Amino acid sequence: KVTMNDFDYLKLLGKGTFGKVILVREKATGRYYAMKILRKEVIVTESRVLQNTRHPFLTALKYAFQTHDRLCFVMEYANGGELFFHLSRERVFTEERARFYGAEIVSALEYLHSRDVVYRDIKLENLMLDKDGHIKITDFGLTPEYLAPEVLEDNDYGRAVDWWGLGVVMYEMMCGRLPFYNQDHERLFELILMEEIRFPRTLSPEAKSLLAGLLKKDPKQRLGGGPSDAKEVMEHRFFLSINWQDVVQKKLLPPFKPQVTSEVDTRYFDD
Repeated sequence: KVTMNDFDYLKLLGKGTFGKVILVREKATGRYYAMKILRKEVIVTESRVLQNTRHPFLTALKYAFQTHDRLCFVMEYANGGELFFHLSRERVFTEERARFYGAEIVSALEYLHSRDVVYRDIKLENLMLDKDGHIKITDFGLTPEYLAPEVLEDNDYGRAVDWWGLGVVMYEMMCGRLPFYNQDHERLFELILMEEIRFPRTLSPEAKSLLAGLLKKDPKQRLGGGPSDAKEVMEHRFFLSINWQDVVQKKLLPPFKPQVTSEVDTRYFDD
């Protein structure tokens, strides 16, 4: 039976209209978890659902307990730093390195959509690497929001919004900047809805193929927006060199290995 006293506080990871995420250390073992603390006063589709959903690339919920005035979710913490971090230390990634990540993500999403669960939060800030270089889709923010257009026009969060998130994420990866990184900012609502996303000339025609498709404004048209869901994305020109079985098996080799001895190495815990 977990309890506040079973953990040591280290640092703040994130705050919010919902609560906050603390970086704590389970006092018994010594392992590190991220504790999501929710005001019972502020608040379902999050808990329970994500508690039993296990997956190589989805962060696992280690313990779940409640206080008399709050809800706590002690969850596993990747110690390979955050993708956003690494990406900025390189401006851009390789159409393969991207692809590596794009594939672990695609796997995570196929799983979730099979369980009839829409992630809603696939975005660069929610991505971290584990001690080995394998992606870990986290559930929180540690940047201009890029909601799917169907979310903007009809507050509609179906499967398709996960693919849009995918696309916007890979686009930043192979391009080093958001589709509309320079135009003001308050221009977003109108841009995302009615502006054609443009791609760098220096981009493999297949990669320009993927994005062009992960970013279709009509969910019905988007790549992965068809009844076949994740298959369209797994079976896209861009993803031929892929062993979708090797993915979920962590069989693939991360094209970059973070610099940490054991998961307990706490170096990527600063800036």
